[PDB]
This record gives sequence, structure tokens and C-alpha cells, in this order.
Amino acid sequence: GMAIRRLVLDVLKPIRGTSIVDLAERISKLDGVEGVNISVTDMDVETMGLMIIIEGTSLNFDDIRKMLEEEGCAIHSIDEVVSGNRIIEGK
Amino acid sequence: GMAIRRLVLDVLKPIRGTSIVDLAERISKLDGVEGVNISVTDMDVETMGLMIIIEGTSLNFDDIRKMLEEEGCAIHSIDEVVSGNRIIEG
Amino acid sequence: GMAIRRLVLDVLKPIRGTSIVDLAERISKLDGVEGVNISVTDMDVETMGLMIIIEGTSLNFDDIRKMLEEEGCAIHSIDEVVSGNRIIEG
Amino acid sequence: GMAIRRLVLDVLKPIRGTSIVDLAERISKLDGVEGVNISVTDMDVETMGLMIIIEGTSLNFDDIRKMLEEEGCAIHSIDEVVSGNRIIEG
Amino acid sequence: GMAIRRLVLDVLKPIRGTSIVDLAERISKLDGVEGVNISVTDMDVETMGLMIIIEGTSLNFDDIRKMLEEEGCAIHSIDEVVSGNRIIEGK
Amino acid sequence: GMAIRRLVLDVLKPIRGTSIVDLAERISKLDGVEGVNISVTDMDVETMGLMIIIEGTSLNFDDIRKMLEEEGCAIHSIDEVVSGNRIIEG
Amino acid sequence: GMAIRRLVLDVLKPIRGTSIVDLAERISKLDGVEGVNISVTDMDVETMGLMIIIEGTSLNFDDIRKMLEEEGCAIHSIDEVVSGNRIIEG
Amino acid sequence: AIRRLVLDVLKPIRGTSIVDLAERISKLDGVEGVNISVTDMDVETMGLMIIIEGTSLNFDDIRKMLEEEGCAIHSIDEVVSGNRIIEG
Amino acid sequence: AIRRLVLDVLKPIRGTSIVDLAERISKLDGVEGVNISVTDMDVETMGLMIIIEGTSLNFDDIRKMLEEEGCAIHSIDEVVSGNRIIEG
Amino acid sequence: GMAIRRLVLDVLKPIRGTSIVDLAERISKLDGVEGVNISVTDMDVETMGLMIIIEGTSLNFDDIRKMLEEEGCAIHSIDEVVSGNRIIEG
Amino acid sequence: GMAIRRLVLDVLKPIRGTSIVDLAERISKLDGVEGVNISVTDMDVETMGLMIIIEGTSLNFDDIRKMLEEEGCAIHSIDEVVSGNRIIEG
Amino acid sequence: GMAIRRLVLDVLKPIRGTSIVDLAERISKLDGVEGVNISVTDMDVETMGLMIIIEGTSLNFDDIRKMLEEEGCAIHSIDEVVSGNRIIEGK
Amino acid sequence: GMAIRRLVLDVLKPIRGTSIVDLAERISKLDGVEGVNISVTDMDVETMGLMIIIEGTSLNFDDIRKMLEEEGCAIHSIDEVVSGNRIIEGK
Amino acid sequence: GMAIRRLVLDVLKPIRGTSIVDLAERISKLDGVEGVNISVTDMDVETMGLMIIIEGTSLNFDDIRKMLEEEGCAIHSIDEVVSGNRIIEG
Amino acid sequence: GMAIRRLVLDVLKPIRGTSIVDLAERISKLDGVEGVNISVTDMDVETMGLMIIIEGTSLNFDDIRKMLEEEGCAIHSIDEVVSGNRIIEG
Amino acid sequence: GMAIRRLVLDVLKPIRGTSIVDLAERISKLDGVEGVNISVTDMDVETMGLMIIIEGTSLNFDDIRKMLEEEGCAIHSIDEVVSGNRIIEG
Repeated sequence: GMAIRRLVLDVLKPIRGTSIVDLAERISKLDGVEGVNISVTDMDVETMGLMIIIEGTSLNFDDIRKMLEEEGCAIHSIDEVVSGNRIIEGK
Repeated sequence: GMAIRRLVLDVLKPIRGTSIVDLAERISKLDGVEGVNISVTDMDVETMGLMIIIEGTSLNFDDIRKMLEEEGCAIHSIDEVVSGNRIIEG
Repeated sequence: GMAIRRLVLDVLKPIRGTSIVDLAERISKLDGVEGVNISVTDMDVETMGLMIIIEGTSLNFDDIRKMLEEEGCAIHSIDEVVSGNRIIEG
Repeated sequence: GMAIRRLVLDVLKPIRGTSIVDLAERISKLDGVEGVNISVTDMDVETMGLMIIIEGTSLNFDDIRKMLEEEGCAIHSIDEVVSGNRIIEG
Repeated sequence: GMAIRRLVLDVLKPIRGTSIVDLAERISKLDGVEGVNISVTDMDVETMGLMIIIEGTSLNFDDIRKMLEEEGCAIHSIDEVVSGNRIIEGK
Repeated sequence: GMAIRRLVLDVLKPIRGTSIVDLAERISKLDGVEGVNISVTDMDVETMGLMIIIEGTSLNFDDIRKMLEEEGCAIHSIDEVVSGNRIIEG
Repeated sequence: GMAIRRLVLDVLKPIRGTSIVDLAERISKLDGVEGVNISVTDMDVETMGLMIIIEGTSLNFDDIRKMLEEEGCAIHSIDEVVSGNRIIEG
Repeated sequence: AIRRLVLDVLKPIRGTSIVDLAERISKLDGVEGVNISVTDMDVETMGLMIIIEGTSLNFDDIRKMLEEEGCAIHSIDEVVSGNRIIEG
Repeated sequence: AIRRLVLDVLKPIRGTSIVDLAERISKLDGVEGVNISVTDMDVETMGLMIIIEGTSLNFDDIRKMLEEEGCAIHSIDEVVSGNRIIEG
Repeated sequence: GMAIRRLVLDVLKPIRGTSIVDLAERISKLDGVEGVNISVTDMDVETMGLMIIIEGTSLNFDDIRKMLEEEGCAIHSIDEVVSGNRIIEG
Repeated sequence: GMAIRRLVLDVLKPIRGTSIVDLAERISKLDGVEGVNISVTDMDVETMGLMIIIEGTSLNFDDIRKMLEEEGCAIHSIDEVVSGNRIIEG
Repeated sequence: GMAIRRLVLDVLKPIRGTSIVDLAERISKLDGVEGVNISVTDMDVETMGLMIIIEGTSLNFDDIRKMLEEEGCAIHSIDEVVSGNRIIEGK
Repeated sequence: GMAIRRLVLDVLKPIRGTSIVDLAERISKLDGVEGVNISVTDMDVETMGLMIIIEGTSLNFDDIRKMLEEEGCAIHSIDEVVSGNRIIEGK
Repeated sequence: GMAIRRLVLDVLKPIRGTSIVDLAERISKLDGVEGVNISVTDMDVETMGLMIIIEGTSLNFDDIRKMLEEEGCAIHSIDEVVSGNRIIEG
Repeated sequence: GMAIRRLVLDVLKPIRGTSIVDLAERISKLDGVEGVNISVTDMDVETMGLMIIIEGTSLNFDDIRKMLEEEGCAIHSIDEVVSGNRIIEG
Repeated sequence: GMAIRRLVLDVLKPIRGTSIVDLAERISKLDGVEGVNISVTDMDVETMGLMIIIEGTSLNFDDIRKMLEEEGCAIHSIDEVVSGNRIIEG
């Protein structure tokens, strides 16, 4: 049973601190993660709006959430999650 | 005899409780389910609007419905269902 | 001689009664039917607007129509039909 | 020599009489016809606007025209015809 | 040496006479012709505007023009012609 | 060393004289030419605006230019040229 | 272990100094880098706006950033980063 | 090294034709293809987009060659380097 | 239901030709294709491999038709049934 | 959850009784079965040697074995079985 | 209703008379014929052994047989015939 | 890090006991397993020779071995193992 | 109507005279010919055995035969001929 | 600069100690390694003959060798090595 | 017109003199040549047996033959030649 | 002008000295080299038989030969060379 396969997260980060490169790298080292895509959607003066797409096998959301908090991020919204044996897409 | 293959559900959930991650995982473990996609369509102060797409083979709607109720969800609408030997599109 | 291959029906159903899941399942069990897609296009207070796409080989329209009536549905419009040895698209 | 391969017809039909399902079936039984797609483009109070796409090999237009007349249809326009060894697009 | 491969013709035809079905069939029987596509682009009260696409190998334009005249058609414009060993598409 | 592979020419021709069909055929017979596409871009009362695309291997521009002059054509503009071991797009 | 696979950088460079050709070449010689694409997005009188796309395996961002500074460039924005065993697109 | 160069180039409206120019660039070591297209033109100068692809393209030679043929590089719009061509 | 039937069939060396036989089988409901090939022949009988493919093939009709045409089924060598054709 | 996907069985059947056509049809109607291929490998005077390939989703082997016994068949050997989310070949 | 699609004929022809090239051309011009392949399998002193493969749509065997007789050929054997909506291989 | 991806096992089983169907099913339910192929290579009077191919992500060999022992099987040989981010094949 | 598309000829040629390169070139220049493949199958002391494969559209066999005779060749056998709108392959 | 891409090693290991599963896992976790295939080629009473195929990017042979020694293995032979920008075959 | 496209030559060369590398390079620089493959088939004490495959467009056989002679080679046999608009195989 | 594209060398090396891994790495760093494959074909007590396949663009054989000599290798035979705009196979 392959559990969580894709997470699409709308994430807020302070405009500086952990760069998104270092952030992408750390997430990619978690167990089950096969790929991470972080892209900037917008930014204020002090905060950065990020879309973080994580794909893999039995992704541990708790760990991912823990890592984002530690790096000063907040999850504003879980926009999409895909779970199971194969990836299903949205309408 | 492959019965139900795809369900597209418009679902209401309390803004907190069972996270949609845990909800997606649980549904994906049901017999016949090959994939689940949960995405947030909108949210009020206290409720979350979700589109839940389930695909598989002979999906048991009663079980899925039972599971969603237990997790505090309501089905507002069954938007699409596909049944039979292969997946037909709209 | 493969007769009818695709029917696209604009159908009216009472907002409750036979759920569209049970409806899709029955239709999918008819002879020649290889797939059914039912999706909700709109809904009033008391009626549901459905697009029912049926694909298969020598689909029997009389049976399908008979089944829809029995389940409380009306065919407002046959929007598309495909017949013959292969599917041609519009 | 394969002659006529595709006909795209803009057709007028009375809103009731021969249903387009029966019409699609009868056309699909003609010699050389490999598929028919009939779709409703629009409709008045008393007439139905149809796009009839016929594909096959050495399609006999006279027979098809004869059949449409007999079923109460008029050809408003032959929008596209394809002829020869292979299908060229427009 | 394969010569003319595609002709795209803008053709005028009287609204009745030879139907475009019979016209397509005749053209398709010419030597070297592998396919014909006739589609109606517009029509007045008495004339029909047609786009005739002919593809094949060493298509004889003289024969095709002769046939169109005999069937009451006029070539308003030769919009595209392709010649040689293989088809080049326009820009 | 494959030299010129593609020429895109903006060409002026008298509205009558050598038809563009004969012109396309004559160019296609040159050494190294693999295909010619002539299309009309516009036309005045007495002159025709043509886009001539020639593709091949070691195309001889001098010959092509010579041939166009002899057939009453003028090159208004060489819009694109591609040279070398393979075709690069714009 | 595989780390950073793609970096898309929005970069500022003085309108003259290290040419973007020499800059692309220098970056392409770094360990893990398999390809660099530098394109000009816009330019003022004294500064050049560049989009630098770097792809490879375990790309070292610190090295890349150091190199850009040394060549008189500034990173305005890291627009996209991809990390892990395989390339996930946006 | 260099796989793709996209150059914005100025050339006098006459002199070396862009056909001869494309041919001579295509004969350089490592060059696999050249595409020259006219983007615009004044009364006395021609605006050209020159796309060169190949393997370990020598920019100095290409630049040297263009100068010798009376051309100026207004702008290097895109360069691609490394083991594969990465797209923009 | 039945998607593919492979039949080992005996036919008298003359009577209904295998061309007419192939045509009449191909006109049955659900049949999409027939392939008849001669495997061997005695002085008075012909050995045929008849491959029929389609959707919900009616074996009784096919069997009935073959008998009527003077044929005997020596052996049903392969049958495929269900939503897809599974190969051997 | 998905279970048995392919069974390849070496089966003995009496040379007459249930024809292999009726046998293939019966098996193809079981839950989860998407296709059956029965082919004759050899035959004695009184017994028929069959290779039965069944494919589907969560195939119930107990049901299949029960059905074969009832039809007078014996399983000589289970030559191959495939289980899980996807088909692994040998 | 597409009828005969492929004929494979074992044919005897006198070693000279109508060449097999002219014979192949003449057969290819029949209605419904899309391709002919004639190949020599063997030859005596006075007769030629030919395998003639004809493919198309609603091939008229009577015409083909008539044409072969007129050209001095005999059909020794019809080795394969394919009929219906699509081509099945042996 | 996706660890063990493919195991090819040469396995001995008593000619009766747990059928290979039930055996394939149980293995396929283990965490990370995406597919199992069991095929009979040969058989004596009392023992069955099996090739068991397991594919997945971070396959736990200890668990698989434990399950085979419990079902009365012995691993005669681990013929092939594939580990890492992608499947590499043998020469 | 595309007529003859492929000719496979078993041809005898004197071991010297017109080289097979010049012979292939000439044939390839005939109307309708899109390709020629000449390969040596065997050779005696004074004669060369050739398989000549010609493909195209409405190939003129008379012209091809005439050309071979003029170049000192004999057609021992026409092994295969394909005619019509599309290529059928042999069995 | 991609350095070593493929190593094919003929390796000797004691019949017991570190299992080849654990060995494969450990090697797969090294920097640059994308895949490992270990297969048994033969075995004596006390030693195991292994073919270890490692693929990746800038594989560090010293580390791999160090790891194999630590796990009780000996490299009998480096049978094949591939280095550079892409994988070349034998 | 594209003339000669492929030459396959069986060539004899003295075991030393012009190395086959230099020979391959010089042939590849001829007009129309797009690729050369020289491989050793066998060798005596004093002579080398080579298969030279040349591909391109309007290959000049006289030049190639001239070049081979100058480099001390003899053409034992022209095994295959391909000519025309496209490459036919044997 | 792409010159040499592939070299296949039969090479002799002392059983120890420069390992074939270090040898493959050096060669892969030469200008124009895109890939190297070194595999052991056989070995005596004191010498190793190697097949070295080098691919790239305008490979400099003199440099490669110079490098092999310096590393204690001898070229026994150049088995295959490919030159020109593309790789042609034997």
C-alpha cells in the first residue's frame, strides 16, 4: 500500500532565512520522497509565497510539516493531495 | 463485471479534525481503490470545501460514504460517476 | 454489424430517488455496454440535470430508455449518437 | 479505387419522427459505411439542426441522400467531402 | 522525380450543378491523386466558395484545371502548391 | 559539408506568365532540392506576392535566383536561410 | 543521493563586463552541471536582466551564487528549484 | 562548452549576403547548423537573428568572422552550454 | 462474453468455398473479423483453421452456421473471453 | 488493495463435457476477472490438456478452483501467479 | 459490412504471356483493391508458381478469378481469406 | 533514498501446503511491494522449485524471508537484487 | 491510382562494364522512382549476380527493363512485385 | 564533468556475513549512485561469486572499494567502466 | 535529385600506411558525405580487410574510388549501393 | 566539420599500473570526448586485453594514442572508426 504520493502545498516563508534551494534539498532527502519542486508564486516586502510540490511513495506529511515549521515556514493551505497505487489528477 | 470505476465527490469537512492527508490515505486503502485525489476548492471560517476524486475497480460507494461520515465529512454532491469495463470521459 | 456505439443523453432526474451511482451501475450491466459516464450539469430544488455518456457495441436504446424511465428519469435530448464499425468523432 | 471516404453534412430534421439514433443506425448499415456520428448543433420549436459525419469506403452519396429524404431530412449543406486512397484534412 | 504533391485551390462553383461530392470523386480518380478534400468556405445566392485540397504524386494541374472548368468551376486563386520529393509545409 | 538547407524567399511575380505550379515544379527539379512550397501572400492588379520555401541539401542559390529571374520573378527579400549539417528552426 | 537538479534564477548583471557567453561556459564547468541556458529578459542603460536555467545532479548552489557575485551578477530571485531523484515539474 | 548561441546582429543592407554569411558560419568547427532570419531593416542596416547550434562552438571565431564580414553583435540574447541543450 | 475463437474445422474439399464461408461468418452480430486458412487437405476433405474475433460472439450461431455449411468442428483450439483479449 | 492479477494454470479436462468455450465464458463472469484465454496444449483419447490464463484484479483463486472442479477439470499445475499493484513479468 | 479484406492465392501461370508486373497492375485497378503483392515461389520449364496477396475492402473474388483466367492463370489454392470489419492475422 | 527495488529469489517449497497463489498474495500485501511474480521452474516428488520476483520501494528483505519461512519455504539462493533510485539490469 | 510500387529483380551483369553504382544512379533518375537498392548476391569469373530493389510510384517496368539490357544486364527473375495504393508485404 | 557512470565488478564475498541485500542497499546510498544490481554468478562452499553493477554520476571508486572491503568483499576484477557525459555500451 | 545515398565497400588495404582513422576522416570531408564507418573484417600478415560504409547525398563514387587508390586501397567489391530520394533496404 | 565520432580500440595493458577506471576517466576529459567504455576481454598473467570504445565529436586520435602510451598501453588494433556529421553503424 503506497499511501501518500503527491502533496501540493501553498506555503508562506519569510523573505529571507533558509533559502528555498536549501529547503528543497532537505525535503528531497526525506524517506520516500522522489522529487520536490518549489516555485515562487508571489512576494510581499517580508514574506514569500511558495508552491511546494512533493512526489514520492508513502510520504510522511507530519515530517514534512515539522521540517517546514523548523525552517520558519507556515502551511497556509494543502491545495492537493494524491494517495494510493497510482497518481490520479484533478479536474 | 467491473462496476464503479470513478467517483467525483463535492465534500464538506470541518476546517479541522481529520486532515485531508490522513483522509486521502484512509480512502486509498479501501478494496478496489487505485488512487485518490483530494483538493481544496474553497473554505469558510469553520468548513472546508473539497473535491474528492476516487478511481479504481468495483469501488464500494457505501464504504466510502461510511468512511467520510466517520471522519466528519458530508457529501454535498456526487458530481460524476463512471461504471463498467473501461473509463469513459465527459 | 456493430450498430450503436455511443449515446450522449441530456437527462432529467428527481433530486432524490435512485442515486446516480446506482443508475450508472445498472446501465453498465446492460448487454453491449462497455462504459457509462454520468455527470451532473446542473440542479434545481427538485430536479437534477445529467449528461449520461454510454459507450459500447450494439447498444440497445430501447432498453436504456426503458431503464431510465423506470428509475424516474426523462431524456430531454439525445445530443450525440455514434454507430457502426468504429467510433467517429464530431 | 476507394472513392468517397468522408461526408460532413449539415442536416435539417423535424423535431420528431425518426429519432437520430434510428437514423444513425440505418446509415451505418449502408455498404461501405464504417462509422456515423450524428450530433445536434441547434433546434427551433419544430426543426432540429444536425451535423452528420459519415466515414467509410466508396460511400454512395445518392443512397445516403435518398435515405435522409425518406426519413424526413433535408441536406442544407455539404460542408466537407473527402475522396481517394487516403484521408486529407482541411 | 515526384513533381507536384499538393495543390490548395480557392474555387468558385455555381450553387447547383455538379455536387461537390461528384466533383471530389472525379478528381480523386485522376492519375497520381491520392486524396481530395473539398470544403465549403462560404456561399452567395448563386455561387459557392470552395477550398479544394489535392494531394498525390506528379499531380497534373492542367488536367485538374480542365476538369474544374468543365464542371462549371473557376479557380479564383492557387493559395498553395507543394512540389518535389517530400512535402514541405508553409509558414 | 551540407551548406544551404533552407531558403525562405519573399518573391514578386507578374500576375500572369509562368504559373506558380510550373514554377514550383521547375525549382523542385534542381540538384539538391528536396521540396518546394509556394504560397500566395497577397496580390495587386498586376503583381503577385509569393512566399517560396525551398528545402534540400547544398542548395545552389545562384541557380535558384537565376531560375526565378528567367520566369519573370523578383526576390524582394530573403527572409530566412538555414545552413549546415542539420536544420535549425527560427 | 542526488540533491538539486534544476535552478531557475532571475539575475542582474552590468550591461558590460563578463559576457553572458563566458558566464554560461564558467557555470557549465561546475561539478554536477549538465547544462546552462542564459537568456536576456530585458535591459536598462547600465544593467542586464537575465534568466539563468541550470540543470544537473547535486548542483552546489553556494558555488553557483559565489560565481555569479564574482562575475558582477546579483540574484534578484530564485524562481524555481527542483530537488531529488527525479525532475518534478510545476 | 557552447551548444547554442542566439545573436542579435546588425549588418549593412548590402555587402555579404546573409546566404553567404550563413554558409561560412556553418563551415566552422563544431557548428552543426545556422539559422539567419531578418527581424527588421532600416534604409542602410539590416537587423538579423543568428541562431548557431553545435558542439564546443568557438565564440571568438564566430565574433571574429562576423566583424570581418562587416557585422556587429548588438546583443547575445541566449547562450546554452554543457552536456545537453537546455531550453528556455 | 466471447472475444476470440480459434477453431480446427473439417470441410468437404468442395461445396461452399472458404471465401463464401468467411464472408457469411463475418456478417454475424458481434463479429469484427474472420481468418480462414487451409492447414492441410486429403482427397475429399479440407483441414481449416478458422479464427473469429469480435464482441460477445455467439458460438451457437457460429456452430449452427458451420454445420449448415457442411462443416464439422474437430477442435476448439483457443477461446478468449472478457473485457480484453488476453494472449497465449 | 489489489491482490491476484494473473493466474496461468495447467489444467486437465475430460475430452467431452463442458466445452472450453462455455468454460471460458463462466470464468470470465467471475468478480475481478478481466480476461480469460483457454488454449489446448495436447489431448489423449479421453482427456484434454489446457492452459488457462486468467487476468484481472483481486482474482479469487478459491472460486476459480471450485468452478474448474465442478466442470470436471483438474489443476495439474499453477505455472505462474502475479500479485499486487502492477504486473511483474518473468 | 466490409466483406473480403485479404486473399492469399496460390496461382499457376504459363512461364510467359502476361508478365506478373502487368498482372499486378491490372488487379490493383479493381474496385476495393488497395494493394497487390505477387511473388514467384517456384517455376518449371513451362509454368510459373505464384503467391498473389490481395488486400482491400469488399474485394470481389469473382472479378479477380475472372481476371486471372483471362490472363492465362489458374488458382491452384486459396490459402487464406480474411473477411469483416478488420484484418485478423493467421 | 529508495533502497531495495527488486529481489529475484530461487526458492524451495514443499509440493503442497501454502499454494503459490496464497503465497504471492501475502507477499504482495507487504509494505513497499508493488508486484510479485511467482513461477514454477521445476518440481521433484515432494518439493517445488520457484522463482519469486518481487518489485517495489524499500522492500524489507527480513520480512519477506520471515514470511517464506513461516509458509514452509527455504531460500536456496538470492539470484539478483536491485537497489536505489532506479532499476539497473544485469549483463 | 498509383500502379507499381516495388520491384525486386534477380539480375545478371557482366563482372565489368557499367559499375553497379552508375547503374543504381541511372535507375534512380527514372520517373516515379523514389529509391533503388542494388546488392551483390554472388559472382562467377565473368558474371555478377545482383538483387535490384526499386521502390516508387507508377514505376514503368518497360523503361527499367530497357535500361538494364542497355547496360548489359539480364533479368533472370522478377522475384516480387507490389502494385496499388499502398505497399503489401509478402509472406 | 560527469566522471564515472558505470562500474561492473567481479566480486568475491564470504558465503555468509553481510547479506548481498544489505550490501546492495549500502552501496545505493553513496553519493552519485543511482542504481546497484548484485547477482550471484557462482558459489563454492565458503565463498560467493558476485557481479556488482553500479550506475550513477561521478561514482567514487575509492569509496565503493572501501565499502566492499569493510563488508568482507574482494574485487577480483573490474570488468567494465564507463566514464563521461553519457553512457557508452560495449 | 539526390543520387547516391549509401555505398558499402569491401576494401583491401596494406596492413600499414594510411591508418583507417585518417582514411575515415578524409572520406568524411568529401562533398555530400554525411558519415563513414570503417571496420576491420579480417587481416593477413600484409593486408587488411575492411568494410567501408559511406552515407550521404549525391555521393561521388569516382572521387571516393580515387581517394581509396591514392591511400593504397583496392575495392574488392561494391557489396551494396543505394540511390534516390530515400533509403531502401535489401 | 565533426571529424571523428567513434573509435573502437583493441588495447593491451599491463595487469597492474594505471587502473582502467583512472584510464577511462582521463580519456573522458579530452576535448570532444562524450563517452568512454572500457571492458576487459581477456587477461594473461601479466597483461590485460581491453576493448576501449570512445565516442564524441572531432576526437583527436593522436592525443588518445599519446595518452594510452603514457599509461603503459599499446593499441593492438583499431577495430572500428566512425567519422562525419552522424554516426553510421556497421
